[PDB]
Amino acid sequence: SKKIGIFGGTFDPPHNGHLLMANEVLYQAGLDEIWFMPNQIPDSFHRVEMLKLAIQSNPSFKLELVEMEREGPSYTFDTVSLLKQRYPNDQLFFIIGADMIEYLPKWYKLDELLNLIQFIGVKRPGFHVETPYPLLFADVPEFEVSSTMIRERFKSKKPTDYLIPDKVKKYVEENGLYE
Amino acid sequence: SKKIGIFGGTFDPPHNGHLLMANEVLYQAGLDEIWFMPNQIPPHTDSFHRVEMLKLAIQSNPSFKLELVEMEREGPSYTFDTVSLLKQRYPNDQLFFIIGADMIEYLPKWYKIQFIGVKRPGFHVETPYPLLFADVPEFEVSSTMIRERFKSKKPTDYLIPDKVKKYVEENGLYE
Amino acid sequence: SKKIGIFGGTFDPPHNGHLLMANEVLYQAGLDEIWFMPNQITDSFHRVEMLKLAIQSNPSFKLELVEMEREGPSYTFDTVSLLKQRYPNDQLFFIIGADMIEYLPKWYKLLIQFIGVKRPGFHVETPYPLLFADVPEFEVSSTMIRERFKSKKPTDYLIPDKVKKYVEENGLYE
Amino acid sequence: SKKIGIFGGTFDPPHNGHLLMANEVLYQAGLDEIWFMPNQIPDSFHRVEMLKLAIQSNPSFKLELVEMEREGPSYTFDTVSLLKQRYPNDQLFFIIGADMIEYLPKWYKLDELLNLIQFIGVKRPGFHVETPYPLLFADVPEFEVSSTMIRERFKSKKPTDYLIPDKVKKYVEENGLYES
Repeated sequence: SKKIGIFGGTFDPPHNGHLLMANEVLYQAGLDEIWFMPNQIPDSFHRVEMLKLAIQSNPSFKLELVEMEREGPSYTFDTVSLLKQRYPNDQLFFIIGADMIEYLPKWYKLDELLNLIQFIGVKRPGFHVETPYPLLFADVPEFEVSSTMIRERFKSKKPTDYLIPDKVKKYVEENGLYE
Repeated sequence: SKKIGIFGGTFDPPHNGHLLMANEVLYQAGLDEIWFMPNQIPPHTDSFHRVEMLKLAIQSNPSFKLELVEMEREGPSYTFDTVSLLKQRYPNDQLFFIIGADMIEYLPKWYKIQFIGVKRPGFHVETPYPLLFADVPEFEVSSTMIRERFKSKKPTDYLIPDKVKKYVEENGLYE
Repeated sequence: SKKIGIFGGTFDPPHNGHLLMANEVLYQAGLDEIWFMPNQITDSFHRVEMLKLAIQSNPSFKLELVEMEREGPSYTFDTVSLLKQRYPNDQLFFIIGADMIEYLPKWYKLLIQFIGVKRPGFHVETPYPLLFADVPEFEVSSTMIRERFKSKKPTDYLIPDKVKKYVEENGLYE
Repeated sequence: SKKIGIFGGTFDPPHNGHLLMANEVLYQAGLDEIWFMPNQIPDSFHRVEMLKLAIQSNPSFKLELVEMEREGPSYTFDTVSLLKQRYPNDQLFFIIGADMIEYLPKWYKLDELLNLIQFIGVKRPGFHVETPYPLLFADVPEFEVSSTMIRERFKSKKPTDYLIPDKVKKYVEENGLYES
């Protein structure tokens, strides 16, 4: 019924590069929704709140907090397996860099995962990801912004305009984050 | 016990981007050798050809080696994947597999033997894995791009080793 | 005397790449204002309206139509000359791209100064004692955006929503 | 009679990125030769010897030392004017980054330089260049290598394999260069 694009990350904090990549994959892979799935380290409520603010304006974007759950999964196989059990009627896709598995030799563990859920490999306009694997590709325009660059900019008091949503910036300032 | 970097790929043909990445991983990760491992499709460029071009591409580098374990996974009743057969043959060595991290900012914990990520210098990557990276200078060259060049008669200089180009020519490969 | 960054362009349409580059030059080179200067040769009117919308939210950005007033019917000034003519005491900084090649030639015999823009980490050598602004890469252009509008592809996160809104209701870009 | 591509740089030292770019332009702009023109110091002996070594393998690559001459030109207009005078029957082209002039407003001093000689703008595959100016364009695969990175690698004792020609590395190490 629904084509869901699983989009993982730290989103510490979420930024324009995240929104851009998600929208491009959404359109290019003909998906219905993109689920922003924040990972967890064994703070979080701040990441959850900045994410909600970042995605608000895009009806096609959702927040998936399965990894935040008590005794929740963290390994992709487990996380994807649970989501498949919760949404058996939907078609799930997993987003990765198109080059993540380019240099790997034949590996059953990888194949098991690739057969569990349809992988979408993100790459820059043009460019070829050789190595044969079941993969849907999505060309996304390069936008060199990262959560780490953003954090240091806040710390060093450098501008963040056009790199992060205004609402995210406002939330960061009000909560004394990345000081 | 040696530190070995495993480099999978089709290598049709092998190019300077392959050589560069392998060498950077080799020194930045403090490894002893890099093993180039040509893959093969189930009959669905010929392998002996890709293997020959590889030998030529890595000749000049002593730390580079050709390994054909993916070409010998088939047993009379059981078939190993490349990773398991390698561990079988070299149980005492430290095998490092290479993971790309040049397109996305985050790397998922998709795997439950070590890994080395390769990204462009300056490119920030976050991941739950305590992973060591190798900052490889960007080199927008691929086998696909190279094949198109041979076919369309465009230059290949500085993109592929001269000996590999010579092989392609002496064997009429790539239209 | 202000420190003014001159930002030439076709801006049809203006996009987030333009705003980001301007903001970075503005701050990194410690300037007071950045002047977006549409070249003349989409009709000027629309490009001018889209530009106002694009820069509105940023106080340090200004629209300057001097390149559109270079004709005084007997003599035509080039933009640089009319600017010095109008603001002789201000410090005018022109922006030079240096993100494709390693070297920047001494092509100009140099009130007028230059600022180079390149990706962070990209090393540039030049005989010029030039200040560079490290602008994060953003692979977006006007041409690319026009094509997306024409083929009904997304433009979200690439251009300001107000610019997109203006394009749609004015039936611009087919 | 000859279509020449003027390729300026510090070439301190020359590396594979230079050779690649030059070959691509040559082919893409249908040129006959590419002239590597070392810029005047705002020593040179070593840069010149490495350049000779770097281009030896390509018959289409030539060395142009006009900026090295006593009382020689250093500004593009001056340099090009002298070269056009020395080679009146050939068609010269000047190589620059395609974005060099992308952000400049109408300027006659630039127009004058562009009419003096045909400019070629190098850029990455795809990605457009707005630029209300002549310019012939040449798409060149991105090869993230520069003379700065190389020098730092020699200093830090990092590998330079596949980044610079063997003969160049040989020259650097024989003359103990860049280990500052």
